[PDB]
Amino acid sequence: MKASRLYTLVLVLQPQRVLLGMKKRGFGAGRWNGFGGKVQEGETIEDGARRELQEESGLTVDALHKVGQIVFEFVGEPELMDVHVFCTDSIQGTPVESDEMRPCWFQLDQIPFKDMWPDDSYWFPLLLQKKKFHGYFKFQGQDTILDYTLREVDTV
Ligand SMILES: Nc1[nH]c(=O)nc2c1ncn2[C@H]1C[C@H](O)[C@@H](COP(=O)(O)OP(=O)(O)OP(=O)(O)O)O1
Ligand code: NA
Ligand code: NA
Repeated sequence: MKASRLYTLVLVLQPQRVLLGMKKRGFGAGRWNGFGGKVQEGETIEDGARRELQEESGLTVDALHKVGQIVFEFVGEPELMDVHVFCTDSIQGTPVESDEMRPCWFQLDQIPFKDMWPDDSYWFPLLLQKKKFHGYFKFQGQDTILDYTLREVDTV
């Protein structure tokens, strides 16, 4: 069995658009993603997701709703990424560009799947339908899925 590290991912999803962030620097630059990062000691997962949304995008929110959980496994990495996925309830403020991330709105008929993590093509349609999900994806590198599971659930 493997150890897992906790991460968050937040989708700012409105009726006609979604906010994504383009990673600007380092390895993995050029891909659009939700907002999030590692959970820290002592905070709840939801509070970590709110904190990461603010640090990464400048947006604050009073509350999130949990919509999914996805485990990522990468060839050559023994540690699993356990990603807890949330959708915003309502947002305050404007998103802000940083040196690491550029936020941008996309209409929901222009979701930029080819420039997102490949797994998003599978689970983000469920998120758009207001369904909840559990997933697992094993990657070779950044682009190639070797194995995956995806299941709609009634409780995350
Ligand atoms: N396959 C994938 N599909 C996806 O949609 N999001 C993914 C993904 N793999 C990783 N992510 C997201 C999860 C999380 O929001 C982020 C990874 O977190 P990071 O390692 O950037 O966290 P931190 O910024 O806290 O890390 P530090 O560099 O230690 O500060 O990318
Ligand atoms: Na962090
Ligand atoms: Na991050």
